[PDB]
Amino acid sequence: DNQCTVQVRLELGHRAQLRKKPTTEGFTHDWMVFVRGPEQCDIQHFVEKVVFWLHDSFPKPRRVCKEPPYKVEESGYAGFIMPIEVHFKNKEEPRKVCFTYDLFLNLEGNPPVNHLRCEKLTFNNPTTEFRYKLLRAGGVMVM
Ligand SMILES: O=C(NCc1ccc(CN2CCCC2)cc1)N1CCN(C(=O)c2cccs2)CC1
Repeated sequence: DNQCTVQVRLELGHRAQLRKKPTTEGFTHDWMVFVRGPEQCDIQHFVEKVVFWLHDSFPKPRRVCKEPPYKVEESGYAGFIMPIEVHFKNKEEPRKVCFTYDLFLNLEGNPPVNHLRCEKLTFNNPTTEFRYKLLRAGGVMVM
């Protein structure tokens, strides 16, 4: 008599623009990648940390945000595939979800890049504890 499914939403995104002039290092672009909730949700209730796995070419390429904003700001010269791990305040499975984020840059004279990726997470029969956190964050029951 106690089955329940709770949906929460995540937004992954990034912005990238051509620097007026390259940096010293010949970095041509500024970019920013993030994880956030939709308007008026606090994903920090169920998200323990977000880990952004930058290209090997970056120093300390494992970037952790343990609280909002969940984001990395950098300059560089090339797009790459970025693993993003979102770790949950969950005692049981699933403990985290792993995205493969396409961090692409604007070439030539293309406008700046401003992309959003909307992810719907479905938790089947979460524990009492974690269920609270999902709801506190503005998660929704699906019966
Ligand atoms: O833009 C960068 N690298 C991105 C990259 C490099 C090479 C490749 C290989 N791609 C294969 C197809 C074309 C390029 C992917 C991504 N970085 C890495 C180098 N870099 C830096 O060394 C630093 C920044 C701040 C402190 S040190 C920052 C800029």
